[PDB]
Amino acid sequence: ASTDYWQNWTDGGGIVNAVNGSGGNYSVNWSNTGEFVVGKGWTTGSPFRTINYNAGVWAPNGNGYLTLYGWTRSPLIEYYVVDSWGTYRPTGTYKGTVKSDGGTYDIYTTTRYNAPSIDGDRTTFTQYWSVRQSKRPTGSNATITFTNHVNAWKSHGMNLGSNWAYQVMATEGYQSSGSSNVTVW
Ligand SMILES: *[C@H]1OC[C@@H](O[C@@H]2OC[C@@H](O)[C@H](O)[C@H]2O)[C@H](O)[C@H]1F
Repeated sequence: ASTDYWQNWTDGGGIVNAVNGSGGNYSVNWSNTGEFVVGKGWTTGSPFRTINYNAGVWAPNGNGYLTLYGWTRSPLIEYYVVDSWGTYRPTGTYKGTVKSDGGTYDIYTTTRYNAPSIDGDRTTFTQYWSVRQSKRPTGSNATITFTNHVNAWKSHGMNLGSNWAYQVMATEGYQSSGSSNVTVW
């Protein structure tokens, strides 16, 4: 599928050189950053979407995530399906696990306080995560069958909102440097 949304958000810290590439392709080259999230995908997310990507470069130097990323409203929820990471593997309150696309992912909830969101600069909101139990190899085509994650989240009382906001395949970083290159479809 063609992507129609370009995500390029930095909290202003350090350098985030994000290149909006041909089609579904993008790169990020980052240096000593605050928090940032860059990626490609769709203006309207869906729990029924299938997301494919190929990460031709995955070279974080420190804390970075290669991750499906998006939001809902009613309620406001920032969510992740993390397939690979740098030095830090993101964890939180353990809920259970889900098998999807040849991987097994731990399921977590965390909360952010006084943090940027789609609806304000100082917001408190829940985060939902599926984090793969081992890093997914990169450089071959990969698929995130997101309905498998949504259903698993539901089966643990993690209910997404009714009003879907954007949904991308992202590189997110904090307090780190590195390079990524990702094609999404
Ligand atoms: C999850 O990722 C980073 C940040 O989300 C951003 O909030 C500001 C909004 O304009 C952007 O669209 C988001 O990427 C959020 O604080 C963090 F929890």
